[PDB]
Amino acid sequence: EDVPWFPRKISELDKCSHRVLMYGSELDADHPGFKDNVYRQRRKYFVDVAMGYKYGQPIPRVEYTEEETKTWGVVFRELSKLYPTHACREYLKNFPLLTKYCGYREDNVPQLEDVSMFLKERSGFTVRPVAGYLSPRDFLAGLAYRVFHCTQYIRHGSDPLYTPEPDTCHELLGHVPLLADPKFAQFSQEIGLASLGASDEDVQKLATCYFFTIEFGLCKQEGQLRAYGAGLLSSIGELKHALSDKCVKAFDPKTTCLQECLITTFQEAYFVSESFEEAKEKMRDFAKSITRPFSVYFNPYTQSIEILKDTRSIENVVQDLRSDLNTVCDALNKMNQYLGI
Amino acid sequence: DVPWFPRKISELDKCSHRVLMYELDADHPGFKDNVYRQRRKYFVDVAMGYKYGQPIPRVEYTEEETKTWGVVFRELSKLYPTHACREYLKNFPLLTKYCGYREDNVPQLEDVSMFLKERSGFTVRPVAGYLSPRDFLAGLAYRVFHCTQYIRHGSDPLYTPEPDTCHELLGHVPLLADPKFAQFSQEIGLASLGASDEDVQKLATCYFFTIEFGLCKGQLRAYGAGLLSSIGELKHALSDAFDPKTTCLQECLITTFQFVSESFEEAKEKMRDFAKSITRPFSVYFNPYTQSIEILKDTRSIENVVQDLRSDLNTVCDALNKMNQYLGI
Amino acid sequence: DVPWFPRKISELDKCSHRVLMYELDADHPGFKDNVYRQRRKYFVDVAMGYKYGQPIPRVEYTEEETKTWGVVFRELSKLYPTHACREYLKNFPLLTKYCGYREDNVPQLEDVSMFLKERSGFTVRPVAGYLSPRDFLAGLAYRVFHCTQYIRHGSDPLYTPEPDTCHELLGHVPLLADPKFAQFSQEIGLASLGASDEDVQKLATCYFFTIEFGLCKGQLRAYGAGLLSSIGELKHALSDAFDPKTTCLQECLITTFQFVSESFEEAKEKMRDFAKSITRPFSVYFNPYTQSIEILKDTRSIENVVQDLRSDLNTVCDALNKMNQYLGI
Amino acid sequence: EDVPWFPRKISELDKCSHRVLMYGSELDADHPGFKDNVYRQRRKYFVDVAMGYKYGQPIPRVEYTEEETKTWGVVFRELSKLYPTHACREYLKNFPLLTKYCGYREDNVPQLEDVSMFLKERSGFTVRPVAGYLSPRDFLAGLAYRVFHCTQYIRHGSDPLYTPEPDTCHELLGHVPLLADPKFAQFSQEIGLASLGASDEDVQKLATCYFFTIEFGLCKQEGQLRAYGAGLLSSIGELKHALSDKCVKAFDPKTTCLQECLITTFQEAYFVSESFEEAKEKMRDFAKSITRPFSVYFNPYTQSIEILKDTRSIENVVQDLRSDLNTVCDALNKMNQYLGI
Ligand SMILES: CCn1c(=O)[nH]c(=O)c2c1nc(Cc1nc3ccccc3[nH]1)n2Cc1ccccc1
Ligand SMILES: CCn1c(=O)[nH]c(=O)c2c1nc(Cc1nc3ccccc3[nH]1)n2Cc1ccccc1
Ligand SMILES: CCn1c(=O)[nH]c(=O)c2c1nc(Cc1nc3ccccc3[nH]1)n2Cc1ccccc1
Ligand SMILES: CCn1c(=O)[nH]c(=O)c2c1nc(Cc1nc3ccccc3[nH]1)n2Cc1ccccc1
Ligand SMILES: [Fe+3]
Ligand SMILES: [Fe+3]
Ligand SMILES: [Fe+3]
Ligand SMILES: [Fe+3]
Repeated sequence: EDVPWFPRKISELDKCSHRVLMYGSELDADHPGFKDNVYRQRRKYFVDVAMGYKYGQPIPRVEYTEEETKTWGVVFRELSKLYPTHACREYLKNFPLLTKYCGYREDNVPQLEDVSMFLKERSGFTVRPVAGYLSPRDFLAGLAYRVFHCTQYIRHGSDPLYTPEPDTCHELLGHVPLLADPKFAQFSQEIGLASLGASDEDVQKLATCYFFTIEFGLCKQEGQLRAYGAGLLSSIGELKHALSDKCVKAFDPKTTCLQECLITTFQEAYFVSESFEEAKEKMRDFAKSITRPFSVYFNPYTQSIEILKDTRSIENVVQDLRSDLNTVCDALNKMNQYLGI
Repeated sequence: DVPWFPRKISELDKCSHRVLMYELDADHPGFKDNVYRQRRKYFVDVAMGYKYGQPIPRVEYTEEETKTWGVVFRELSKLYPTHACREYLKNFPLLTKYCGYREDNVPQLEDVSMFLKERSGFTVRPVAGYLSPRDFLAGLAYRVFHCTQYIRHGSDPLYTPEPDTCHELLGHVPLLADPKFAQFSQEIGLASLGASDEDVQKLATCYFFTIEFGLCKGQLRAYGAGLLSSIGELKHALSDAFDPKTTCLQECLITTFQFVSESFEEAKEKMRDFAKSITRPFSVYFNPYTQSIEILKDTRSIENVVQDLRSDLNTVCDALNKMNQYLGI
Repeated sequence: DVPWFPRKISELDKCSHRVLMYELDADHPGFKDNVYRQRRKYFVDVAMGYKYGQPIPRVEYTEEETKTWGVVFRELSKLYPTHACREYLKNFPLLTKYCGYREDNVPQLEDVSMFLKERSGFTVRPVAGYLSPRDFLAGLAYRVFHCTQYIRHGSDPLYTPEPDTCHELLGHVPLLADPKFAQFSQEIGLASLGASDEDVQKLATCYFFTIEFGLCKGQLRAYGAGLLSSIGELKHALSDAFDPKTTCLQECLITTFQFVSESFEEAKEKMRDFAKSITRPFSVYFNPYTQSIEILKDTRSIENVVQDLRSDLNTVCDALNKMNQYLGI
Repeated sequence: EDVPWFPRKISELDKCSHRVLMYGSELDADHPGFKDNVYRQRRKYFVDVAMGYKYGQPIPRVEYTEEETKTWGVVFRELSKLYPTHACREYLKNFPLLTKYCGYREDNVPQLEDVSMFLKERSGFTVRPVAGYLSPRDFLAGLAYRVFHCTQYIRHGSDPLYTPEPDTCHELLGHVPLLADPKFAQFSQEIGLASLGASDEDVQKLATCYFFTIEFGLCKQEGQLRAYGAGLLSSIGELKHALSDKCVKAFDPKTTCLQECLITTFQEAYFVSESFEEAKEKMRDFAKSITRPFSVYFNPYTQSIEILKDTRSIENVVQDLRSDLNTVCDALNKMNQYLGI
């Protein structure tokens, strides 16, 4: 096959995790911490911890500094005020659970290891510390395994409200709460699976889709508009605007991928899904249209990718689907058996 | 309302540690050899030590034990090409390649466990002692196999009084690597969850007659783990049908010598049918993502299963499109 | 490449008219009674006349024939509560209510046919004579049952030389009204399509042992159509297992007296399994909307089946939502 | 149940067919045939033929007059010119088949009985002559059984190009060709099934949806815009405009039902579906949202409606779905068996 390589077992994903195109140690010219050498040590320290991680090892716990904690607290405190009225219902349900089990409070910074075990029990997702920016191919590859790569560093203390870069605050307050949702999780994994062995152009179609959904997504819950995009949750200024008076469009994959992603500017438009079950099924049809010589089936038992290119593997799937339907019948039998319905 | 069973993988630790019997009778050679008894408590102590999320420990290489292991390893091998099912013979060379299965070495459960998880999703955990049939089968529901870390006494390699590492590694593990056998075992586990004790024993008899001692066939081969472990019975078994309702009834004989399965897909669906007859207020669906048990007692839980099955069918459609797309077929 | 079989309901007329035997032997009382022979050719002539899309004709009410019918109708009735499966007893009173099934009347196939189409989708068409097992089973694939319009001679009501209206109406029809029995019969039909002759006969033996003469059971009852027709054998049958592969082998005895089916859902899936063993280059899917046969030999045809099955599952989901919505369950 | 009555067997549909709210005999004040008493006899004649039809009878053949035939010919001739370039691909494939089997030519007018047997073999649909306008409830009820009610009369000969009323030309050239499509057929039946036992407001939501899809629908085939709506096919003036320079919107049920249907005026907007399989699945999700105490399953064997309100009927469906999946496996087995794939 002439197709692009993609990890076919969970252990192979480490290759993706470590292909860092730009390390966190590398600060851009206009960055606030660019002349702060105390800050740089921390960035280098976090990069090193991430580089040391390999599959099968517990996610390392790190002790945050006091100013970092205050920085986290400031972000945590300000965003909390806007969540009751700007966050989606899925976000609201999960967030208190995080306070109880992951130490999600103003004076404490959660550990990825805590969050990972929390996520694995509730939605099957896990987190990995990432040393820096990855190729969209390698990043989305992680999603196929329900693995989210997280930055472990804190934004510069100079201005807590603003960040030009993803940080642990963005990871913890923006992404994690909604990753816990089983339906949101399936939706995320669909984007990942779609990328596997796809062309670069298709990958970046998916990357754009991810950007306007996971990063900046709005969903209508109970007849009202709420935000579920992680970027929106992290940014107070943008979050206000997203749900404010004045441009929203329905989430359609084919239409959405065309748009351009802006880092500095408030986004041109914000897309909407009635539900994550809708987004997952609008993704799984889009995934069919993606060009590749095979389809992919995810085996959660062996944590590997099955390639569906012959009738043998396909029937095997169908046979499985038959047995599972038999279990559905059992449940319906028992339900009639015990409730007379 | 119903007998408690673990609903998360982490809750399974409760099952592993409920050991009815840890303790050797007069017949066993253990009291006779004081040195042997000292080691056994250590292996028992380690099993008690084990907690979920902890890598399986690696034992000290003792050549006397290691020498004993070698005898069993070599002797059983001559028999396998002649008496074992293809699935065994597929997996055994791989065990030699990756889990350091060799005559002079004893495999460490951590190696074996990581091997199984990649191939069929099974993992093994060391068990302190004999478990209730309820708790043992509960592990199977999670594709967790409990193993005995300790090795039999050196006095007689051929004869074994109780299950040992040689039995678990040479009898069970090669078959636990087969995805369909794995699905078959889990069905027995799942069926037991929240069942009446008697239903559980019925299942234990089924398990005994298939997983521990069992045959499949256009030739006849042995797939029973106890058969793989025992040289004499294995010959007898091939020397001069599987229906669960009928099979559960027959008695289990510990010392005296005592079914045919076409394939494991058969044994998995003739098991899943048996599950319906089992008395409980719910059906069970296993969630491999969260490694937990879903209880199907309402329409809400049932629908999400069905919806999931819908999506999986769309993937089947995608595969068929692409197949036509590239081969015109 | 494979033996031709009708792929549309309209093509089935070719099958109906391929009559090997229309013609009475010396043993039959027909030559002896010249009057009886005159009527029979007329019924044979009408069957030949029948074309698809034409309402079944209604015969002249002849009291001699009608009187003969009455004897069979009343005599068999005493036996049925004692010897017939519940499905028969469900349908028979309805036949009395809607198809003018009474002691003094002979039902007209058009009435019977319209009754069956509402309840199980089956229809009946008059057949001129004995058909090839291939063509007869082809009708079953379309849920079309071929019937003999003519009635047995008045000399002896109890004894029947060849199938007649009494046999078709009192033996077959009450069971053709049951949706699951209907699905079961169609499976036999579908399996035969494009099969080798020998596979076809194997199926004919299966059909003979189930549809014509067959029993189901926590009590034992007769569901065979020939059994319902014959007073003596019916008693014998209940007096002092169904596996298709095993069952096809046993010989069919015309004069001498010669399986148990739990339910028809069983007999339908133990039939559909037998279909896989049958040798052909395709599988068959029946399209009830266009009343035609789909041939599954490519991914295109297979996918559309799967997609359809996806939509049907969404309906299942809708039902479950509403069920929770209204009952909180 | 307090729910509105709907036919539960195919024979019960006759009640729906004969509830005519306005007969064809009744001509409106501005109608072109309003003072033509030769025309009125024909309208009354067609109404009478329709009233005489009952289930199980062959659809009566009628002999058309010469001026009617010329009128049909004129419509047939002019519309043929715009089909190669305005019609959808599904329309184009079917139309020649109609010429060969249903006598679809300029000098002949097709008989409903011919068309019905044609449709029944290819997509399971049948036609019924209808005496006049039906309630949207009763009309859609027919679709649930894949039965389309057709007018059998010809528009006034005064002006063949224009008609304020549905006529046999509209039925034959607008509706029938696309009804033959198996996928379009399933789509139509979904609208029908959805209406069964629904509220009046829901019914007219569906009626609006039907209007903007079946009557005035545009579909994108092979990257180009084509018309599949029956109204568009019948009307040359509108058909030109529908695909012309200048307003099109994507077909969404929830959005579409809100719009108003105009008889005289060119429609405000025209909706689009990528395919009929898309429209069917966008309908079947909309059908879930429709309020009723049950779901409906269509039994094509007995031509009746199953009510799914308990676990017994639902399992029975699931069991059926299991067996059909077994057949899928057989096909895949045989395919590997014979082709090694
Ligand atoms: C699909 C796009 N995309 C990609 O192609 N590759 C990524 O590595 C990536 C990513 N997206 C995010 C996470 C992320 N969150 C954001 C919030 C606001 C703006 C950009 C963001 N990127 N990452 C992780 C990341 C990003 C920058 C620095 C460290 C880690
Ligand atoms: C279903 C019966 N059954 C049970 O109810 N509970 C168990 O704990 C169990 C078991 N079966 C086996 C393992 C096993 N392998 C055997 C081989 C031959 C004979 C008996 C065997 N039991 N075990 C594990 C075990 C058994 C004895 C001592 C330590 C561990
Ligand atoms: C599968 C065997 N088989 C076949 O191969 N071809 C048939 O045409 C056929 C048939 N079986 C039956 C009907 C039938 N009912 C019976 C009852 C008792 C004994 C034999 C019977 N055949 N028929 C119909 C028939 C039989 C004889 C005279 C006229 C019509
Ligand atoms: C769902 C709307 N709708 C309804 O509620 N009831 C209907 O009876 C109906 C209908 N729609 C059509 C058929 C039809 N084709 C049209 C083309 C252009 C304008 C109106 C049209 N109605 N009919 C059939 C009909 C319409 C008018 C006169 C005779 C027969
Ligand atoms: Fe992000
Ligand atoms: Fe064992
Ligand atoms: Fe018969
Ligand atoms: Fe119309």
